[PDB]
Amino acid sequence: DQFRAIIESPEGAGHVGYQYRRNTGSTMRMVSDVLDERVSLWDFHCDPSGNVIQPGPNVDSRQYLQAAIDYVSSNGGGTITIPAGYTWYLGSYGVGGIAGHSGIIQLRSNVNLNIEGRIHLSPFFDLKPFQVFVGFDNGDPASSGNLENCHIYGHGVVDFGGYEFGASSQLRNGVAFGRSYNCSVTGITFQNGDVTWAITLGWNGYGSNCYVRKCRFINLVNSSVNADHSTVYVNCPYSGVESCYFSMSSSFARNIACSVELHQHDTFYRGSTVNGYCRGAYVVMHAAEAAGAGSYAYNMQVENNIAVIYGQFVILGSDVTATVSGHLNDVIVSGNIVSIGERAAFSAPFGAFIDIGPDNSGASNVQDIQRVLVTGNSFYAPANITDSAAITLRANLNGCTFIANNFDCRYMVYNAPGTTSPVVQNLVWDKSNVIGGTHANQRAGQNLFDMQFASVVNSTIEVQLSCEDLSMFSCILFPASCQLSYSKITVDSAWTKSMSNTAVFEGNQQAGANVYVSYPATVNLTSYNTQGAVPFFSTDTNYAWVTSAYSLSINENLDFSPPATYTNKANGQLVGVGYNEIGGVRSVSVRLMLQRQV
Amino acid sequence: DQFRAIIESPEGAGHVGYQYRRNTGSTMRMVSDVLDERVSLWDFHCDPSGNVIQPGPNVDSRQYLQAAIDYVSSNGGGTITIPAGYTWYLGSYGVGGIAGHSGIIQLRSNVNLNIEGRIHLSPFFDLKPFQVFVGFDNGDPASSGNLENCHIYGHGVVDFGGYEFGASSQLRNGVAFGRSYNCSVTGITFQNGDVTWAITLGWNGYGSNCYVRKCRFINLVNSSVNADHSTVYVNCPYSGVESCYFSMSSSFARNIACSVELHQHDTFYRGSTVNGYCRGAYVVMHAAEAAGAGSYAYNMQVENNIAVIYGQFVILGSDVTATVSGHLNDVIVSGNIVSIGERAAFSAPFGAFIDIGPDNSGASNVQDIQRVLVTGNSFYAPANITDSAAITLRANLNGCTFIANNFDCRYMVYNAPGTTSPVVQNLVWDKSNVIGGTHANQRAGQNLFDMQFASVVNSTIEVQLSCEDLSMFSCILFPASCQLSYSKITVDSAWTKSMSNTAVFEGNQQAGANVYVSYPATVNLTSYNTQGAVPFFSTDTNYAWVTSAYSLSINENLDFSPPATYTNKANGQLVGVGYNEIGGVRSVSVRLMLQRQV
Amino acid sequence: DQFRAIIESPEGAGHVGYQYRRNTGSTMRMVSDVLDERVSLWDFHCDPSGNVIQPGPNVDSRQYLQAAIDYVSSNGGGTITIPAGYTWYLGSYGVGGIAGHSGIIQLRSNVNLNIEGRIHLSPFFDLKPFQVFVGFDNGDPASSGNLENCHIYGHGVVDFGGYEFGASSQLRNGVAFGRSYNCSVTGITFQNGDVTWAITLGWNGYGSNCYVRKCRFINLVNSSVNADHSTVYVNCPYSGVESCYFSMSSSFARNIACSVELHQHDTFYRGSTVNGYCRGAYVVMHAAEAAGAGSYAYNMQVENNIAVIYGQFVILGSDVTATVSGHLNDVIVSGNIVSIGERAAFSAPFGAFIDIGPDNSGASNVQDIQRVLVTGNSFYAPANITDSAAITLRANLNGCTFIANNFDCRYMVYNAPGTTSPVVQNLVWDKSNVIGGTHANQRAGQNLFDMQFASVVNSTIEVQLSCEDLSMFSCILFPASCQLSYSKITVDSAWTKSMSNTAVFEGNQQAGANVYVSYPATVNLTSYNTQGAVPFFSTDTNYAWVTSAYSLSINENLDFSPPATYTNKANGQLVGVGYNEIGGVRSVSVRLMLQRQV
Ligand SMILES: [Cl-]
Ligand SMILES: [Cl-]
Ligand SMILES: [Cl-]
Repeated sequence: DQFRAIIESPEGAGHVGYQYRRNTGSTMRMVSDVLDERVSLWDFHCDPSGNVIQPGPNVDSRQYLQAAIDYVSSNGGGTITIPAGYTWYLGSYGVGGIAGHSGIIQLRSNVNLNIEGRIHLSPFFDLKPFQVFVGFDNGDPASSGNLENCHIYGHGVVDFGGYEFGASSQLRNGVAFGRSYNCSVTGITFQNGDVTWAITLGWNGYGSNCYVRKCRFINLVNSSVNADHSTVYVNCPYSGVESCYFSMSSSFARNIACSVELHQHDTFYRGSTVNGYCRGAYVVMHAAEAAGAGSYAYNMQVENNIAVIYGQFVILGSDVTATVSGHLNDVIVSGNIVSIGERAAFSAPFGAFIDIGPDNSGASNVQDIQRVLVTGNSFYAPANITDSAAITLRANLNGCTFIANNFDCRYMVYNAPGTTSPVVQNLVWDKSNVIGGTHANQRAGQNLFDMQFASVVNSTIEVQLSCEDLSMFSCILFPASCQLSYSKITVDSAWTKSMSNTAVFEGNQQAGANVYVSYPATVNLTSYNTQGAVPFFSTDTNYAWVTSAYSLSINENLDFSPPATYTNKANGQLVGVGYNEIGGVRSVSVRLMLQRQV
Repeated sequence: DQFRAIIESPEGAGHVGYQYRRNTGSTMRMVSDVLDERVSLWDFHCDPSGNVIQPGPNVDSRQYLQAAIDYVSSNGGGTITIPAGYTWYLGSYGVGGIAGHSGIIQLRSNVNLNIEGRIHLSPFFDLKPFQVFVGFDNGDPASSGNLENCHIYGHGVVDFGGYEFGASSQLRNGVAFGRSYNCSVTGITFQNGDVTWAITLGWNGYGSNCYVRKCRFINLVNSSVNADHSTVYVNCPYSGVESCYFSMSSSFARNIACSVELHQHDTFYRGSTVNGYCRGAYVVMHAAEAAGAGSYAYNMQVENNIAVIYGQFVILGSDVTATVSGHLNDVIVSGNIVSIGERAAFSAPFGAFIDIGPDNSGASNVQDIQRVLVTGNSFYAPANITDSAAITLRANLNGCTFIANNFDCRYMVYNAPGTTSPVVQNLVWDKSNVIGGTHANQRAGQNLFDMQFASVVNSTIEVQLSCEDLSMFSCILFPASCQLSYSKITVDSAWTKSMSNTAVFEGNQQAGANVYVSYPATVNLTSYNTQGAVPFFSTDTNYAWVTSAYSLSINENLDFSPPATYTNKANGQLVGVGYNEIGGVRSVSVRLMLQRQV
Repeated sequence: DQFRAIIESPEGAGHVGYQYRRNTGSTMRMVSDVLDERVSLWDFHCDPSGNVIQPGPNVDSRQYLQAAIDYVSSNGGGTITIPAGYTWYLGSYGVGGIAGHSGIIQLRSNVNLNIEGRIHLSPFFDLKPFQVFVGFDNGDPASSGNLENCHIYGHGVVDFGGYEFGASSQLRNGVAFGRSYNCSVTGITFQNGDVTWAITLGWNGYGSNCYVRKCRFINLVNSSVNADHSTVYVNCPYSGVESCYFSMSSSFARNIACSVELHQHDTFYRGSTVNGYCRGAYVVMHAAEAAGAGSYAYNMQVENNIAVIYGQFVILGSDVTATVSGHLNDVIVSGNIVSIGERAAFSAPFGAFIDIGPDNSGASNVQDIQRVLVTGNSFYAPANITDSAAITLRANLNGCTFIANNFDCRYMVYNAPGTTSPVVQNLVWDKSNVIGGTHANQRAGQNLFDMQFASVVNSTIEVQLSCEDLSMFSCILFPASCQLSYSKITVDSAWTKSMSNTAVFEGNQQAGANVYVSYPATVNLTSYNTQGAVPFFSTDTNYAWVTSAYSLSINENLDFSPPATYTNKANGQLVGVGYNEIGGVRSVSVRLMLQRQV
């Protein structure tokens, strides 16, 4: 039977006619033509005889998936389905350009992957480096062509097989898109591994419009060998992460894992949830990555995320090379709800909402960070966590503005004494920042705002308490080593009546010509003997810098009243005019708001 | 013709060969194999003879859809398409585990539903309870297995057929995912019903990563019989609702319908639009639902939503059982634009942006709600709506912070007199909250901040007006029954010059040792006869609590000037030193800012 | 061979049997039936003989795509795939109802387009108007039926072919959905054109639930002929744009292009990135578009966007017709990070974060704009850009509230002198707005807040500097032509000690009965000769409006002290009681905070 032979052969479908819904106005097609409108891994997952091979732990599907990608690429692109209901194992490295990146699969432009099933790494990869999907087409990224219009999506899973790193110097990634333009990962679960990154977008600023959306990243650090982990590394502009879920359960992740890094301009991290990580996001301009999009990381957004972390939520940085200086500016951090998870004090990296960090080599004098707006966020750390701050300011800062946040942690501004001595400019802490009381009574020997810096200039710190904490040493303290100029420092009187110290200037810095300061203090006064209007003067002479002061105490006397307001004198005394109904020298102790130029 | 018989039989496609795009490197497949890569309801919507049955109002498609789900489940999962261009009717209950939930269809793990057509409930369900899709596999949820990786998506519709409830005690749901992990509904329109919920995620904290995105919910309450409605009920952590649309047209919905409830930690409600509902979202930790994820609802986000409602936007709550206490903390409500739709005063539940509500049995002394941040929202209620407040504070509150909102409604803080007497702690109303003027001139006999509580502690109320309203009785009023301690209460002077009362303390609570207060008042003063510096004293003796006061009035005199500032005396008089150019007893009425410890 | 003939004919697939995965419980189907579950352009892209035609620059695919849409529509809807790996060219106009709109393709209800390949306009369209996809079904939109449930999505591209406009009066659009309900565009790249709009949603308020998500719009303006461009025009309620990318490279776009317009209630623009445009979004209620959804545009959201623009970020407007008055209210602008790109001063439309604009004919006295909340945004303009303002207030304003923003540009509030004279009501500029220092030293002859208005009422301007700028003429200036009443104007003293002018009232408006003002000034005082308590009086008589004043200077004297606080006298002098330790007339120059009713 000749016709039988033709129909049963691989060309059979090309001899069965078809017309859509019997529409005589439709194209006269062959069944093969219609089936050709889709493509799956099954169309390439065959032995050399063309007989299909079933996937499984005993089968390496790499070559077949590569063949599919290669073939679809040469036809101008399309979408390859990785079928649901099966697990497809990868058990060897790819070859060519991706070899230099320990690549398994090479992605190609215009070839999308619809992962509905599961992709799983075989034991071959135990203790070895790997990059599962690689978009570079040359071992030297600088010589690589671009990856364009490559989208990975579906309800499927990329499982890294649980293998630990073999050595800390190794690198592992899920999707390394390369010099990627209009590439994305959507809907995929990345799980069960010990990797450096799950997804990297771009290369040294080369790339654009790359996005990670609605993905899950689960348990991607599992050993002490893993040197560092950032789940999504965004290294091209006009790119970002949205509506993802990141979770770690390993102890090690709490010390080394960060959910996202934003390294280029016009990048974002929004609407995501993080649990079990050390850090939320690094927002940094590394000068070594400035080739593709310039040396300025601007228009950076971290918004509307939810996190439980053990270290720092947002870490800001910038650094230089011999010929390039990195700059970070125009950043917004807003609408995030973040808490330091339960842990012993000092058992993980210092808890912080914002960290101004030193560069990779520890340099704290190379940063150019400014025009950062931190607003409308909530931060919480349990009362026992001494190492928790709204901002750990450890390197030079050229500007950061805090407005309308709620910070409930040990410190508001902090830098460790005897460590770095940052130069701080344009730090603005608005009075609308609400300071929570979880750490009330835990602050013996501590300063709420601990200004351990070389210098502070053009800065504003408006301290507003909302409950008492009589355990703290001071609300704000400037060591003698910290220069302060052209700045405004105020401590609102509410909840401070019983505090011994409110603002402390160990170098008498509040006397600066362009320092604007106000804070409460207790002052002893005596008067002359005169009946009628009579001056009261301070006993002490430590007020030569005071422009005015006013009473914060009642006067429990009938026969006299001290002045409501005071100026100073050349010798450093305060002086005001009170009233003696009857004559006599008076002596009183009063709580005063001391003011300088405000 | 033997070959003809084989080809025309159901095994025919298994005898037609195919090779993708004639690629000799591709798998030699049978047409049947390629068609097997997809599956639709048509593959199971047949009579016992295997002859296809057309769907319609006269056909019950339930058994066929169940057969499809069951079959795909046993093959490890996949996606079943519910074809476009047809309406598929359901007209009977399912059986087994879902029977205890009035279930129609039982969902199974890894089996997704791509609903492109319409699913419609037949009259069989009129006046009866139903749950359209159920993920539980046992009548007892505590004994049920988990539903994993189940996604419902598409451009289709679930139509509840418009049937009213038969009785208020009945329950109705669209998708009850059960103990659901990685389940979602995306893109679907749920419409035309009288239901309790459209979608429930999780069960008593069991579940994770469940999401409702880009769905529409239209007219899901239509009768007086419906007891309660919440469109999406989120009862598992790490789950949420994003970019949905909720609309009701029925009068009944304005009294009973809420768009979302968030019941577990790390849940969110963002970027959605609501119209015609009573309420926006309940954000509550019910102790009875604490089994799967603990008794703390933390990291709760309500952000960037748009709403027109008739009752309350966000309702906060927590309650206890005999052995479990619920806690709600670490909540952020921000970026929402909300208005109370046009309605007569008192014709719907009391209008509010935030409501601190009593539990289901009316208890107002069981709540543990704190660390709530409400910032950057806009709220509006038409001028006639007496029952409108920024916050209705009706049950115990342990903390809530308001910063940088615009509230344009009748009351800022309100609790009805003669009802509950909440214990309020850590209520912070920052001065940056802008109080709109829509209700100006409508406040006869009313207090803008009506502090009808048992006690207020560690709280801040900084009242800042932005226009005049001389109709109000006071800006803030504390009844004698309200204890006040360790708190800051201030009324800015702007727009208050002509107000008879600014802050009113009916129990003289402003005299508290740790109360920090300032507000304007008019005070009559007289002076002694002395030429030169001369004291002025208040006629009245109601100022024993005042630490200082200063003039808010000009002095229209040449021959004397009253003091700019004043202290007090033991008898409760104010006293200051003014100046008589010429002697004579003086008498003046002055507007003063009265201050205590500020 | 009869059977061969049947199988090879277009009816062949209808004679090959199939049963899903050989399941005897599945439907006995024909291969044709299964293939009929999907449909693509290939099923209609054939010559009259039914022989397929390959697409290309030489082939007009319009008629074939229209045939596909028409056919699928008549079957109750479905999704037509536009295949990947091919470019489909359109080279002629459609006919019928869409002819009046220069339409190419007519969309139909329930017919979705999955664009995976590329759609490209042929040279036929060079210099001509066109609307690529049109949802109207009648040349007269008022007589058109509705377009419902039409979704365009995929990884594909709509390329406008780079053709310039032939004339400025022409119009061009990508997708004009018409009276559109539940329509959307998702994932598509629109590129390479000179168009008026890329996408229009709704028609004069008719429509609902239309969304543009995850789309890219690249280089859609390229000539001087193009009169105006707005990429997405939202003209139906309950609709919006989310997570899109907009980029222009042409010089012309910097002068005429806007990314989005929001024209109806309950609309939004969120999470998008814009580069190279003149403007971000117009948020306007045009009375001429009030038919479908009323004359009020309320619940308008512009949130969490990132932009580099050359003109104005958000432009607010409303206008009237003979019988309809437009109103704009209940708007929120928050979480946006925006910068004016590098450009010469005055080389593009005046840089602004918010612009209150005149109507299309230049009218500035027809607007009804109120209840606008601008919070938590960051705005930056390089130092050379004189024409940069937080708000350019050029038309009547009934309310706008600014809280917790960071504005780093030349002006905070600005209107050009000698142009319009707006009536301003309910403008609130909270003290929590942080004023950046990029323009410090560039403000010679300029007023930071330049209040060039006819009148200001019920407004608040709380100026808070965060660094010095001694170049500016004043912090705030009211010309004599600007009435001011029932308003609060304050200038915080920090960074102002060396300023010659702080607040300037050229018409002495600070003396108003209901004006609440405070600002620093230098005042010369002399005293009487009296030993002991002694009055000091100002030499000048310009303080008849001052209610109190206090010292902002130290007293570098031992023998006397001036008063800490002052009142006034009828003749306009300040007066206070100081102290002469030793007698003698004293003369001092002091910096004072002058206060009126605050
Ligand atoms: Cl200084
Ligand atoms: Cl107290
Ligand atoms: Cl006035």
